Amino acid sequence: GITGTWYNQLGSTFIVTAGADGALTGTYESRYVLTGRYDSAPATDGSGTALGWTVAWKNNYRNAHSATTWSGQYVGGAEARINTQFLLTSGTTEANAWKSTLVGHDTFTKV
Amino acid sequence: GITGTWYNQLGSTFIVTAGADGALTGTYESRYVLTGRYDSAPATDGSGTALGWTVAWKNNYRNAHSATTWSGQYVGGAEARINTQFLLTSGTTEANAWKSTLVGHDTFTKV
Amino acid sequence: GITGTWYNQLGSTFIVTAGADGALTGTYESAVGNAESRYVLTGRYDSAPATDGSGTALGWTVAWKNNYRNAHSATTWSGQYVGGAEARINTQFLLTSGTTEANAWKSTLVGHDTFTKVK
Amino acid sequence: GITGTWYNQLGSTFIVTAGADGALTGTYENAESRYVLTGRYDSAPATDGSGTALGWTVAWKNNYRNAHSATTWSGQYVGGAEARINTQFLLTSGTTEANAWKSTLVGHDTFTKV
Repeated sequence: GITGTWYNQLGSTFIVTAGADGALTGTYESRYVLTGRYDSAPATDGSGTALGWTVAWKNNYRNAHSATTWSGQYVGGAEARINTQFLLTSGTTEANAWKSTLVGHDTFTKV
Repeated sequence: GITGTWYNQLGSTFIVTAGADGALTGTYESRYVLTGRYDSAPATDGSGTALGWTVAWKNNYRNAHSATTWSGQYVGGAEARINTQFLLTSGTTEANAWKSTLVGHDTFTKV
Repeated sequence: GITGTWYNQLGSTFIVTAGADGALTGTYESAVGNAESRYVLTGRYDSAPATDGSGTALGWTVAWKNNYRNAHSATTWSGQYVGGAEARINTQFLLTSGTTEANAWKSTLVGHDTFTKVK
Repeated sequence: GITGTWYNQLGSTFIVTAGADGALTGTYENAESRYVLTGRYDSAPATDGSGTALGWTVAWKNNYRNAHSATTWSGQYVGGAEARINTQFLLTSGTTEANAWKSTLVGHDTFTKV
């Protein structure tokens, strides 16, 4: 139930393919390459499915010298969702290294 | 460069290949598949190179039902360093989700 | 505006007073974790925030020791108050447990809490 | 072992007093660089060699300056010769709703008696 199109509440879109080898591949909409990993054999006791992915914010058109990683879980059901916390790291000089990383969270629905 | 064998303070071992257009692939070590991305065209001003990667903690011997993502930057220097912050998420029930995610930091060197 | 009784989405209660010195004092009751009854909190807040529609930065700490139990840990919430039709305090938290050096790598939990004046 | 003066490696200092029941009060630092702190610590920690859980907050406003922000530090004290306080922090800035997603920085810092 992870494969498909997911939306957060701020207009972002990601299209992911969940591989039988536990790979997560896809696109984060401009448009960037996404890549990560998920638990391909989760428990069936009500627990969600742990997963994570990364996007580096460079494509053919632009480059923000930064990258975001999302760490969370997939919860299936009537209203399937992916609940995440993220770290967004920017390339800084070592003087500014303490202020390099933002932390936040985001929920995705199949909306 | 980024490509190489890296070690953290706790003795972990991280083997990466940095690809031509932003891919990170390799193994984390009990050896697990990692995947990520990096800024393939960083600043020329002394800024570091932003990157991130994910490991899902299942292999052909163990499954902890959890995933860790690392977000950081590569600093090229006399000692080349990769400085990160990580999020380790565990599959929980949604009543336990509040204690699902650990946060910490890690520094890798080629030594 | 911050002074009042606040509840999170889990049923916990946050009774606080915002003083004029930027101080925050009060009591926290958690609905989850190793805890029971009330614990003391203290923190700080921006007593003169920007006029441009931004919110009010604040933070506080609870050490989870009271007369009923000791979880050997503390939590800090960091966030901002947003005054509006639906007044709300949005935070992120760090919960640190005392550990030995060996497991300090797993001493800290991070999550996010939203508080509202209506339960 | 907590009461006193602590230093990080980026040229910052805090002076704390740890009161008998888990209170922490002090200053984070010239006058224009001085700010008030307050937090709590576990006043009856385990004797198993585990550290002492603590946390504190500084809002970045004093009599001269206002950064419209607050940092909370969450961590543990470890006694001994190299007495250390190991923390992770969260630094939140007041933003607009639109930019709340970029309001909070996360990082780590270590404090020593020397």
